[PDB]
Amino acid sequence: KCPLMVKVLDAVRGSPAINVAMHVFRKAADDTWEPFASGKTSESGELHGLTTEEEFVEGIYKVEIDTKSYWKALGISPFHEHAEVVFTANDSGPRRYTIAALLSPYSYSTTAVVTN
Amino acid sequence: KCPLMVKVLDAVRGSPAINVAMHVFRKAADDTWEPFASGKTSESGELHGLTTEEEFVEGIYKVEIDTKSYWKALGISPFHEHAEVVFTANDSGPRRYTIAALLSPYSYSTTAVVTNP
Amino acid sequence: KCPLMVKVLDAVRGSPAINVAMHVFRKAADDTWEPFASGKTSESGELHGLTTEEEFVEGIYKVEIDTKSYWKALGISPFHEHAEVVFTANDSGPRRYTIAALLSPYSYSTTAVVTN
Amino acid sequence: KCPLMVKVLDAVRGSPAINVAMHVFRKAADDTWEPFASGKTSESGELHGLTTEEEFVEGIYKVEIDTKSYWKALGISPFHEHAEVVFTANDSGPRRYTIAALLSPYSYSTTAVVTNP
Ligand SMILES: O=C(O[C@@H]1Cc2c(O)cc(O)cc2O[C@@H]1c1cc(O)c(O)c(O)c1)c1cc(O)c(O)c(O)c1
Ligand SMILES: O=C(O[C@@H]1Cc2c(O)cc(O)cc2O[C@@H]1c1cc(O)c(O)c(O)c1)c1cc(O)c(O)c(O)c1
Ligand SMILES: O=C(O[C@@H]1Cc2c(O)cc(O)cc2O[C@@H]1c1cc(O)c(O)c(O)c1)c1cc(O)c(O)c(O)c1
Ligand SMILES: O=C(O[C@@H]1Cc2c(O)cc(O)cc2O[C@@H]1c1cc(O)c(O)c(O)c1)c1cc(O)c(O)c(O)c1
Ligand SMILES: O=C(O[C@@H]1Cc2c(O)cc(O)cc2O[C@@H]1c1cc(O)c(O)c(O)c1)c1cc(O)c(O)c(O)c1
Ligand SMILES: O=C(O[C@@H]1Cc2c(O)cc(O)cc2O[C@@H]1c1cc(O)c(O)c(O)c1)c1cc(O)c(O)c(O)c1
Repeated sequence: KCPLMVKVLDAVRGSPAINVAMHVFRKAADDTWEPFASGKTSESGELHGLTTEEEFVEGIYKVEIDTKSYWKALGISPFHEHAEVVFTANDSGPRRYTIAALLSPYSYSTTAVVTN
Repeated sequence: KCPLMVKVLDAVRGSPAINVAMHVFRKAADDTWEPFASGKTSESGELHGLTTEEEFVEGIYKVEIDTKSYWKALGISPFHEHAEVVFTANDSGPRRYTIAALLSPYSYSTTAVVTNP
Repeated sequence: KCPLMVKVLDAVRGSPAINVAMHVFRKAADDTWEPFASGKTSESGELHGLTTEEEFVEGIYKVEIDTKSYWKALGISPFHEHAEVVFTANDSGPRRYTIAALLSPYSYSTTAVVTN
Repeated sequence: KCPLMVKVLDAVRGSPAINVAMHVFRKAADDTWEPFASGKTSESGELHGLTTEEEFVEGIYKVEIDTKSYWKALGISPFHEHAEVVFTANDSGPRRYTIAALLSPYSYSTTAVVTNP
């Protein structure tokens, strides 16, 4: 019953991206970003436990993934400072979100799988 | 001659993404995002002439593509509010940057092609 | 202990792609493709049980995914006849392979996560 | 004037993919793949002049990009043998096709942009 999960893959090595830091924010009434949650990806390239179904209310959310530090650790100079995923959550009721990020040094793709 | 251009494709239609609004910011000394340029893509899904070789100094830049408005205009309710590409530019000297975005309602990818003038 | 798994996602709807047919082949001595396994994706957009670690020997493999029939079922005329993933398997010993395909009507991406 | 072109980008380097070999086939009446055209990408990662508006009749075509040789030449051992794009062309009348491929060692994406002459 985890409603927000993030999965990061490394397209160069073909493996999960481990130890990728990410920060999750929610848009405040004053249109600024308020810190919500944070963590680092597991050995499976995943991050769970960001929030509970109860705390995860309708809102605009941002997931910032520190892709630059990941590549620098591997000795590669990347293009992006980080990867941002910005989205409206739960506007039609509660959903479970899996955000996937696929990383290359000069390119990334992000996809959402949203289920009921 | 143009140091920063953006190309946007539509993965649903198999076509350039037309009339996609974009905003560019540059990070100021104070750590805030200062507006830097804007525009919309043409019939070829491209936006050129955002800045000049002389004005586009070293800095951290953000290109914000209003993908949500793009999809809504087509009657589609997509996942993302927008697509944002944040990068340091010109730190090892001047380069030409092409930012390419490929859009689907629930997914997008972005790639940079960076070449030495 | 499943060594070859395929996961298909729909980038338009943001959901697993369910009931996508796929066929798996291995390159024969006579450089032709020999049928190996087949199936359709589950409600989770996944296909397992294609092979066992014992039967999955070093070889060149092809996974053909019938993306065209999937889109036609949804009333969309797609570009590709199907998506092909062609790769050498197990050349350095046994690995577990997860092949992911992300589908849009005029674009697809494929990624491999290979673990030990 | 050119009805079929291919653009290949390198997602590791942030650059066009140069000297990528490609082979195109067309499905024959007998269900076999008959060789149709070939070439390599230029310095701009593009391959043009594969066929002519007149020769590129309705059919099922396959573009096979030798991504494995590309990566090996760079010292990298990638996952795929090649990238293959199989599609029906010109079934609703003549169109112009651009096949775009974005390459990483363990991932690639391919997109078609199809426009009406
Ligand atoms: O400490 C804030 O962020 C932390 C530092 C930081 C940064 O330096 C640059 C950046 O790209 C992201 C970033 O995330 C950090 C962060 C820390 C957390 O503990 C956290 O829960 C989070 O969501 C994120 C913060 C505080 C704020 O009060 C605030 O309004 C805000 O927008 C942000
Ligand atoms: O009508 C457009 O597509 C069709 C309607 C549609 C939709 O309502 C919601 C959605 O999730 C997907 C979607 O795909 C439809 C579609 C139908 C086709 O026959 C087709 O070949 C195709 O590429 C696609 C269209 C036009 C456009 O001009 C456009 O840019 C675009 O992205 C899409
Ligand atoms: O956003 C600012 O203006 C516009 C409104 C707007 C918005 O409502 C939401 C959003 O996602 C983006 C956004 O971009 C707009 C914008 C317009 C421009 O003409 C422009 O050059 C630009 O950089 C951007 C802005 C930002 C700022 O950070 C700022 O300090 C300021 O004075 C102004
Ligand atoms: O029956 C063969 O394939 C089946 C029909 C078929 C097709 O018509 C077009 C196409 O794109 C793919 C395709 O896969 C089918 C198939 C069926 C299976 O049961 C299977 O295990 C498999 O791998 C795949 C076959 C037999 C052969 O003897 C053979 O050499 C071969 O290459 C293929
Ligand atoms: O040396 C090239 O990259 C570096 C070496 C390398 C490798 O040995 C294996 C691998 O898995 C990835 C890889 O990334 C390296 C890399 C280093 C950088 O500093 C960098 O900015 C970058 O984009 C990347 C190179 C040159 C190229 O000309 C090229 O086309 C290419 O794709 C790559
Ligand atoms: O592959 C044929 O020639 C070349 C060798 C070759 C290969 O070893 C492996 C592979 O992945 C692709 C491949 O393409 C080659 C090829 C060369 C060309 O000049 C060409 O126009 C073409 O379509 C293709 C071929 C295929 C056939 O199906 C065929 O009937 C034939 O007579 C010949």
